[PDB]
Amino acid sequence: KINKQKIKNGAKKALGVASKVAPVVAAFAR
Repeated sequence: KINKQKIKNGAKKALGVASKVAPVVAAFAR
């Protein structure tokens, strides 16, 4: 009962969402 597609989803947006946080902290920090 475990969704294995999820594991790519979160891994794919781990890069996607990382680009939703990295450029922002680059504004929050400097």
